[PDB]
Amino acid sequence: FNILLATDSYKVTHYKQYPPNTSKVYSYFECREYEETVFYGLQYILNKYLKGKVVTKEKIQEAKDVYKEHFQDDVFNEKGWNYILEKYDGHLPIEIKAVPEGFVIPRGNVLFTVENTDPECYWLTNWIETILVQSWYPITVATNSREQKKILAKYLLETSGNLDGLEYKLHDFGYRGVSSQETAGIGASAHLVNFKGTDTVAGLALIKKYYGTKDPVPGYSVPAAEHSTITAWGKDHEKDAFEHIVTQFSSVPVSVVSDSYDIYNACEKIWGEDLRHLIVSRSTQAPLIIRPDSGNPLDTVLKVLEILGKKFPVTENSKGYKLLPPYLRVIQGDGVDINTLQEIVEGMKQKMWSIENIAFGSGGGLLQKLTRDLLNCSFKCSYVVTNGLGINVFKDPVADPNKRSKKGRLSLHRTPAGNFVTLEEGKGDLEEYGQDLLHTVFKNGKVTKSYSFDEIRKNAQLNI
Ligand SMILES: O=C1OCCC/C1=C\Nc1ccccc1
Repeated sequence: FNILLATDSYKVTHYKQYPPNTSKVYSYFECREYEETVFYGLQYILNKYLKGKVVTKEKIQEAKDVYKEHFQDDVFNEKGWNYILEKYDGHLPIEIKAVPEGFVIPRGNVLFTVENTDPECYWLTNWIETILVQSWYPITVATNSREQKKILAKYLLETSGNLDGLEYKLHDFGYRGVSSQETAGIGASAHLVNFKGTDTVAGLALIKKYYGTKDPVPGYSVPAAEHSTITAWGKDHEKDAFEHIVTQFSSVPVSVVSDSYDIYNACEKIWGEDLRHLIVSRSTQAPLIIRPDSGNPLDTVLKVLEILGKKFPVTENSKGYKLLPPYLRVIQGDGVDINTLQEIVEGMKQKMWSIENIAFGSGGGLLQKLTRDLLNCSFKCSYVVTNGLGINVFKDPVADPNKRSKKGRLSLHRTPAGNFVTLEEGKGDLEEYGQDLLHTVFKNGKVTKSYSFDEIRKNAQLNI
């Protein structure tokens, strides 16, 4: 990894563009006006890419050679980078102040600030914008996952009277559906801020290495079938496949994909009749989890529940909602995103089915179908020092008032009613509000403040 080659190309030319005599460039990150965001992921980026000796004579020579060919000209700031190498043993003369990780902040508030600590390195602040802006992804995954937890919490409480099993209601199936191995780990870890069920193993190592938990692992899974383990038995032997799998995992929960040929037939005739004797004998701690995987998500769920309700003893809970026996549950793991999740639980409630009957699996919808535009995650310069005088800087496009940026030195405060406010133009220096919620997390190549994954989880908790 070479930090000199980890920026947008045009940034290589920006040191020549700033006003002459600029000693300080101060920039901030916000999710511009999903009403609130989970702040998560910066700690991973600081440790992996920004801390320690990030500059070497070899890295400078390597970058010089690449940029000479890439621009077909000598534009690369070799003097500036050689200065950091000689003066600071290749450590970044940068200060990063950030809100604590797991903090739930309303939109349009400062989440972190970046500034150079040496006047010669005025250009460094925005050089590292590209690396830092990538924190949009764990922020958005964590925020979207938490919003789905809010929907599940609302309907589980309404249909059952409690939140039992809530942290296992949305399982991460997204490993194959993401753009890379690195994305898989970052995304899976952001989902684990809110839930405990994951199939994306990559998230486990990332948490252990960069955040840490008191528990041996942050996430869990159970044995489950896939189309290949069912279809390898042959079309006429689906019953033999099901019997073998539930017998191999007789004492643990087991999920079985039942839609290879005909989901309604598997529920009614295979599970509901032929293998019913292997289901009713199961423990409350080892249910069979029927998994539909195609068709209209809501229509399939309701039809599967009506079939199961007629083949198995259904009870009515204290809220008047239908509950399957404890050895039988359903997992819907196809076509699940925040919109369809809401349609399913609302459809179940209208048909008097408790949310305790169902769990969800989400792949692409959870980890890939998200962009930086969803929460409007943006990094902009708000303050510069030129000829020793500080000036408030901002953009305000005529055609888009929503793109107007904040001015001057920023701070985040608790209001008297306990909400959040971002103070602009260094107004935080007037002690009219409490202490600034931003802490120095990075300074001069060192990580100065860290959070464990348990602290993040506590900070990201729902109000309910
Ligand atoms: O069905 C299941 O029930 C619960 C345990 C995991 C599981 C399925 N996992 C999965 C992973 C990646 C793609 C598809 C499914």
